[PDB]
Amino acid sequence: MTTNYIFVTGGVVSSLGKGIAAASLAAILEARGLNVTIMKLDPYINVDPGTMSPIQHGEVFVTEDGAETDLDLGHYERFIRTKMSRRNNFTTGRIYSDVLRKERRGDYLGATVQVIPHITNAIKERVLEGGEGHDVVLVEIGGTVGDIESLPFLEAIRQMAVEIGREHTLFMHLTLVPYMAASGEVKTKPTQHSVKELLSIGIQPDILICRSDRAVPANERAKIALFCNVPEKAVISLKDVDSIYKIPGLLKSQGLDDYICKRFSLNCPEANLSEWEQVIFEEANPVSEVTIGMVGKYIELPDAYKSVIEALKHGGLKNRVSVNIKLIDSQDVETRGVEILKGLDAILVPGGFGYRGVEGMITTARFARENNIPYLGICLGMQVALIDYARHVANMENANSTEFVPDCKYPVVALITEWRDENGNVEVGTMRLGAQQCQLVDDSLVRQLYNAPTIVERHRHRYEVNNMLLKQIEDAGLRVAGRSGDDQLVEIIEVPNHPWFVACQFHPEFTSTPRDGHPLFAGFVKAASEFQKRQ
Amino acid sequence: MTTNYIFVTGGVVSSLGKGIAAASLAAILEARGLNVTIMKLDPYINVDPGTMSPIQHGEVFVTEDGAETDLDLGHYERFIRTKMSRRNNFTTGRIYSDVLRKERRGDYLGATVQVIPHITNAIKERVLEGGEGHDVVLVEIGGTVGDIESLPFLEAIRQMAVEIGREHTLFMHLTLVPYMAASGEVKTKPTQHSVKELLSIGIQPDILICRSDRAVPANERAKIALFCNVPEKAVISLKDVDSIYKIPGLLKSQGLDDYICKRFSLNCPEANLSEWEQVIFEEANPVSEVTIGMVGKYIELPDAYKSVIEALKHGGLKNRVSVNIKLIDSQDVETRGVEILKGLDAILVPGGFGYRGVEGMITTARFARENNIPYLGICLGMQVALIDYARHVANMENANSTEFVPDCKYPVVALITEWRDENGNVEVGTMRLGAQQCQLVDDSLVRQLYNAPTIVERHRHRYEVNNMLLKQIEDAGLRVAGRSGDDQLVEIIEVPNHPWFVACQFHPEFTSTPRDGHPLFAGFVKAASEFQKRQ
Amino acid sequence: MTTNYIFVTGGVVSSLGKGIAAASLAAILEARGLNVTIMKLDPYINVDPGTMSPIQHGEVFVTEDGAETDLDLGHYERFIRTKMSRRNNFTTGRIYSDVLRKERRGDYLGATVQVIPHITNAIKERVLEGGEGHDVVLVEIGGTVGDIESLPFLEAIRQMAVEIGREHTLFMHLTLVPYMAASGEVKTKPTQHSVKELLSIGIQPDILICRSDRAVPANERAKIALFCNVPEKAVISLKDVDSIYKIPGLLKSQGLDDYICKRFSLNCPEANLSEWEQVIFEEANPVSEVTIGMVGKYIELPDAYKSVIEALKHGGLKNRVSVNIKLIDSQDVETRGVEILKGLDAILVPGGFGYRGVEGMITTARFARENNIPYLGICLGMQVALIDYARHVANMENANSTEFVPDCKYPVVALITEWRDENGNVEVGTMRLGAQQCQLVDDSLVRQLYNAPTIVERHRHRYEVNNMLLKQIEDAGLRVAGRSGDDQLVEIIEVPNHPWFVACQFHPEFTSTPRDGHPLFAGFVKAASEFQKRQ
Ligand SMILES: Nc1ncnc2c1ncn2[C@@H]1O[C@H](COP(=O)(O)OP(=O)(O)OP(=O)(O)O)[C@@H](O)[C@H]1O
Ligand SMILES: Nc1ncnc2c1ncn2[C@@H]1O[C@H](COP(=O)(O)OP(=O)(O)OP(=O)(O)O)[C@@H](O)[C@H]1O
Ligand SMILES: Nc1ncnc2c1ncn2[C@@H]1O[C@H](COP(=O)(O)OP(=O)(O)OP(=O)(O)O)[C@@H](O)[C@H]1O
Ligand SMILES: Nc1ccn([C@@H]2O[C@H](COP(=O)(O)OP(=O)(O)OP(=O)(O)O)[C@@H](O)C2(F)F)c(=O)n1
Ligand SMILES: Nc1ccn([C@@H]2O[C@H](COP(=O)(O)OP(=O)(O)OP(=O)(O)O)[C@@H](O)C2(F)F)c(=O)n1
Ligand SMILES: Nc1ccn([C@@H]2O[C@H](COP(=O)(O)OP(=O)(O)OP(=O)(O)O)[C@@H](O)C2(F)F)c(=O)n1
Ligand code: NA
Ligand code: NA
Ligand code: NA
Ligand code: NA
Ligand code: NA
Ligand code: NA
Repeated sequence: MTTNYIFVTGGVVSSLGKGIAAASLAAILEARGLNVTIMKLDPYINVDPGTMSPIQHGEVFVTEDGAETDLDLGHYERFIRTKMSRRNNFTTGRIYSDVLRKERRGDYLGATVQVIPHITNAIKERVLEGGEGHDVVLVEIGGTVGDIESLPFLEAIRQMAVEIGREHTLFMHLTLVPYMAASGEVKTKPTQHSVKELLSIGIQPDILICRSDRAVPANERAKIALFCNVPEKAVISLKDVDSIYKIPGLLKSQGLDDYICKRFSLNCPEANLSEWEQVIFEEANPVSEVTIGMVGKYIELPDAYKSVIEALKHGGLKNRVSVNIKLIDSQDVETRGVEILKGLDAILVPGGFGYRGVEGMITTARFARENNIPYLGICLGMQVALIDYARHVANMENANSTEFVPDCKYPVVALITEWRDENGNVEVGTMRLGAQQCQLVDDSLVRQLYNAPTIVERHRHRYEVNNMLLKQIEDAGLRVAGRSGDDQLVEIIEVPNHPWFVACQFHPEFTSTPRDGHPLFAGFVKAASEFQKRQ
Repeated sequence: MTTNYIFVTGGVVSSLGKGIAAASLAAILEARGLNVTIMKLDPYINVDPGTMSPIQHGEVFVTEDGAETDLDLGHYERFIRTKMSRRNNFTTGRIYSDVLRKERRGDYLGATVQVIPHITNAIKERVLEGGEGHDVVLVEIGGTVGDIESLPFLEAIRQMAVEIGREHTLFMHLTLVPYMAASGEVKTKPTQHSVKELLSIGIQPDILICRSDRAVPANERAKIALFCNVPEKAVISLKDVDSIYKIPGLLKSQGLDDYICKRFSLNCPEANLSEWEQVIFEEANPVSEVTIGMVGKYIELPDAYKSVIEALKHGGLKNRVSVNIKLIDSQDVETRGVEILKGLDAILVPGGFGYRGVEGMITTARFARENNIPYLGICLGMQVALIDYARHVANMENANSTEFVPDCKYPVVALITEWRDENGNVEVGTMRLGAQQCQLVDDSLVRQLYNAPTIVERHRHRYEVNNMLLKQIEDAGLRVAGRSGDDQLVEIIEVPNHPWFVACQFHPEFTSTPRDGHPLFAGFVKAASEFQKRQ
Repeated sequence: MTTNYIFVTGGVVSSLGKGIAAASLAAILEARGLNVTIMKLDPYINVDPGTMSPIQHGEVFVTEDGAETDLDLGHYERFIRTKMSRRNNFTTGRIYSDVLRKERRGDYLGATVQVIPHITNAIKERVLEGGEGHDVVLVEIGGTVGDIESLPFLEAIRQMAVEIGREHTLFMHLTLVPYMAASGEVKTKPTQHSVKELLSIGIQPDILICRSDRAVPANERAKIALFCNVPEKAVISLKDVDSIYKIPGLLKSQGLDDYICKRFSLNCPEANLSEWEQVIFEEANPVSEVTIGMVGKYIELPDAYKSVIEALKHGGLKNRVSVNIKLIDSQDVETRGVEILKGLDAILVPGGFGYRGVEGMITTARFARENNIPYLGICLGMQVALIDYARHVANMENANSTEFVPDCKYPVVALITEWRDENGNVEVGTMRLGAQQCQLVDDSLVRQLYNAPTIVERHRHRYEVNNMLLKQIEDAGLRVAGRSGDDQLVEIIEVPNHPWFVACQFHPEFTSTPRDGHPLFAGFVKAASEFQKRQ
């Protein structure tokens, strides 16, 4: 069977729901038994998000293969069970970098290297590479139609549609249908103008996804159909919803997947969304409520912790608990003290880099440990927990990471090459990215929760637990719950004299889904519920 | 000095606030002592709105000279004291009608008559004729930039800017800056795309009026300025406000009138908005509250009663009464009965044509009269009041208008040329439009409200009170309060055994302003307040 | 079966060949046995070209039914045998006139009359009415894609394509592919930009007709196809040719009619272009050469005499005579005298209105008569011939038309209602338009040329031969060769003491075709050939 492509574009505005819409449509098609995948084409010049600030861009998502990618690939993995890799995300930067290397080498044989065909050919080659061996490939085009930055992507997919044929390619265009308070009407005019802009680049949209703060009524959908060369049944209402997990159902009920399967001549059973119906049911019917403090250094942009916030929500679903997530600036713990950590049923310290706000997180880890408040530490969260214990239990004064204080006496966290003891004595690829097997210690809390001896979780860090100083911290009562590799690096630590204290080096939020949840976050939210009840 | 033009255009959507923004800016310039006028260019093909139904594009406004115009001219008269005429409003229909007339009789001397220059020349001639010897002329262009229907208007004003020069012409462009709930940000992208659309038509905007449901922050305004070749100070925030009377102050506070006066080299004093501050103060400081029911056949589109709704609010300002306007379908009175007129402090029956919903209005007038509930009838409102009194007091069974039942025994309302008595005996440009003198009767409510023997009000009707059946209705207790012309046509009637029952042929709502109010509406709202307390 | 539409548009420039391309394609489809018609949509505001001067947009063509139309309908009748009528040509003026008429009398029932749907509906109705029960209807859109004036036509045909469906609608778009002298290459960039402009209006072209001063090579056609979403085989080369009669063959050789018949599912035999091959053969194989002078007042724009120039060429085909047409200003005859009529084998004085250049034509008719030079006078050409003979043979000094000198003693030409003799004595819809029967006199040139007692030819004139002064001119030797109607109006005159002197009221050029020729023009060109040899 020929691979089919759905090119997903956005008009009028960004922040429109392109990624969620693509992920939601992919979920419907996977629920019909189809082999589906999604890829994100980002128009920014960064070769990849590896170097990009969480505050500016949102979280850096990590795939099994260790690619640093757009957070949209997080949405993809939470909506479909196809595993994402490097091939599922690429930037304008990547494309120009590759073409420039081929040019400077001499691969183009003295030819003038042009946006067309050289840049467009490089785009098409990466789309085909990502799409090969799937029934349906959804290709999310970042940016807004009419902007300079996405034109090469739009010209590339236009060429692909002609080459491959309209029997195996569809253009799905999102637009904004805004509400005007004064007249009490939703407005199709931006959709009319956006479709003309998309046509002016050479693309006739097949499907229009109308985003609005309410349902787009039949009169407005008919008006959009009339002006845009699109049949009325291919003009789809996608209103603002209180849960994105409802969107697969909303799109199915408007026959979007029927329309797509008809165009692609795919004979497949009706979409079974029973698992999504269960997720929606669980979320709408919590029995208890908990407040969980997320104490970090990037709270000014919540999307910095997209996968963590979702993983906590998924913890709620499995326990039938409504999780109130309180984003707390760790620098406010440094300034105003531990007073701002009161009325929390649990505390989570997520990932981060740089010393700014870290002392606040160390204080937070101490507060949670001493007051028996459920604690989950992720990467930096497990560093500050180890530092807390080293300082305040093992009596290793001013214990720190070499990242923050390079020449500290007790570098409990440091690079493998930097490993030294308190006397400066030493033993006789630094960045860990992507999936790695971790061995769980018998009788550990995590061994019970994961219900297995070994687990596969994803890393994004280079600063490790210093094995030379570990024995002293272990003797002071701290437990090693997980290890990995030949160098037996510490992956998980637990404080046993505590209802629920777990900290891990890996990013468990990256394997959490609404349908399958996550053993660690489910345990954490349960502990939060049990704590809330005891008060 | 040379006449200055401000061309006001709208992008992204209609219902944007072009009329209110133009009127509000004109109010600031008038408060600086400038001779200012406004005109509306409507892209619809109707020669004028005389033929258009109210539920289509709102009320048909009537000027002193009897022109049937866009309701925007109502906004203009409520914001500036410059009186509107036929030359302050014209349509595409009017332009093509005039050019086709000239062409068919041979005025173009065998020339090919073209959109340019013949249609655009006709537009420029009407703009100049309406612009006269004013200091500043605001020219509001109907429709949305990028649509087919407004392109001749836009090409015309582009040519005017070049001819007159940019020292005496400004382009003021309104755009939508919508709020995205999920991201919590207002979006400048529609403004960016709309300005490029306006530029592609040959117009560089000088001023951007950014419409949003909240203030457009400095960052967003600075971004708009960066992409649109517009100075940051010429990017103006116009949020949704609870009162349009506040808009002159909000525009002044951002220096819009300073920018305009600087560009036009107009040395005039700072705007004194004391009159608007007073209107706002009155509105914000009511003493009591009333619920006035408006019972009509066009309530599905409130803009059908734009001037009447505003006139009732002005009535409130003058009494410090907060008027809750309840729009009631007259057909619901026919179905569900008088029960839906309960809990009303007053009843207004406004203008209308056709028999649909009229019997409900006659029932409504009966209820108001019999239960001593304050009543104001405008045009059709007076007809139904005369029919009510004819049927139920003067014992003229099945009394009606010839408009509704042509061959009724008692045509109490009819064309002057249809006037007959109950036996079919007779006496011996029916359409009355615009300002006409009315003589008031010595001992009437209206004589003491207007405090003058004669008044000037505006008509839009052909169906008159039948003088042949009047004397019998007068004997039954109905009072004629106002008459006009050689044919002594009945203009105002009153039911004297009632706290406040007045009904007029003319449209008093067209001469009501927020600053000067209206004697009749002030009296009506006062009567409503007295009934409210009395109960 | 369902009627099929080919919408013919032009990009980049006007004067592109839309009319000739449409007519040429229609000739191929007719040669496949298809029932085919063509209509012209003109974006000018003139209700019809009746009022337009010839020097503006060329000759006013007249159909059988007396419609005054664009000269394109002349191209249509010269290429297909389907007779044109009023419904094969309409203007923006006609559309707005009709919609304004309907609106003012209340046919739209209080609706806001808009470009869409009211103007576009009116366009679609006239296209369908003209399209009738034909197999294929070619719809030529005047103006250039991207201009304001054609946007309603383009929106209308876009809606038709959607409604009727793409199985019965094709978009054929003409573009300019200009030659750059310095680089020696033809440029596809204007085609690329024009197609994007057409797409931005909502129309994807199916066929691209590439106009150039030479063949568009495979590389350029392949490039156009790549950027325009058009199959390579649907990119057609239409070079500048020495004969428009070759165009049907050139389009057929590139498979254009095959592509169209495949898209429309039309099973019809291969086009037999034998009739066109014969015309081309005749044209390429002349035996002798003649110089015919055309003496008129509109020679500044040759298209003023489009049909007359073509009719003379058709006269050449039928005699195997190469006709060198010399355009001579009749005002130059007034200034420089008869000297500029030297070296002419024949003289044609065509139609015209107004006195400017008429005396030069009268002098021209005198020269042709006195020096036995073959003469054909059409309409004004006959008037000046009658005036010439009246003045210089019948001794009616200062004899003239009432059009030129209203109060002349001998008004030999005048309106029927102005008919008076030399003493001022009298007898007892003046505008004659379209096909009218003419009775020919037994012993006349025309009776033996037409070989019938009656003929049908087309009129466009109000000024008639004065029957009151005719008898005196007949006595002086002038022969009446043709008459018509109850008023026995003079249609044809001959000077019998002359090798070939004929002049007619009607426009015989409007019934001349390259395939069937015309008996009068064939005779005229033969007489020219005989004079050439005789000299
Ligand atoms: N139907 C919806 N209802 C409510 N929120 C939604 C809906 N669709 C998307 N969202 C939310 O809107 C935000 C943006 O969605 P998403 O990232 O998919 O859009 P996008 O077009 O890819 O944006 P950008 O390209 O600017 O990153 C997210 O917070 C997402 O959860
Ligand atoms: N700043 C504002 N705050 C609140 N309401 C507003 C504001 N400006 C305009 N409105 C309201 O919005 C509606 C449309 O205003 P207006 O008629 O001026 O717009 P417009 O662009 O001329 O509309 P249209 O093109 O549809 O005729 C009216 O109800 C008006 O009162
Ligand atoms: N292939 C061709 N070779 C030579 N001359 C041509 C060709 N096609 C058209 N012409 C000539 O070009 C001129 C314009 O042709 P035509 O009237 O069909 O164009 P058009 O696009 O309809 O023009 P306009 O829009 O200005 O009315 C005429 O003189 C015609 O004979
Ligand atoms: N390409 C187009 C499309 C439309 N229009 C003209 O657009 C006008 C309607 O303008 P509105 O009411 O603001 O727009 P709406 O389409 O209803 O969209 P919304 O859903 O945002 O309200 C018609 O007169 C027209 F004529 F139809 C136009 O001139 N050119
Ligand atoms: N003409 C332009 C303008 C911008 N951009 C690109 O637009 C991108 C930003 O997209 P966003 O965040 O949706 O746009 P915003 O301007 O901030 O508008 P909003 O106020 O609606 O959020 C940049 O990468 C860019 F590169 F700047 C572009 O490609 N071409
Ligand atoms: N939509 C497009 C299309 C092309 N190009 C760029 O256009 C460039 C080529 O420019 P040229 O040589 O003038 O264009 P040609 O297409 O060959 O047209 P002509 O037949 O008139 O010569 C490439 O670098 C490009 F990159 F291909 C572009 O930037 N955007
Ligand atoms: Na996104
Ligand atoms: Na609308
Ligand atoms: Na308005
Ligand atoms: Na932005
Ligand atoms: Na033509
Ligand atoms: Na080139």
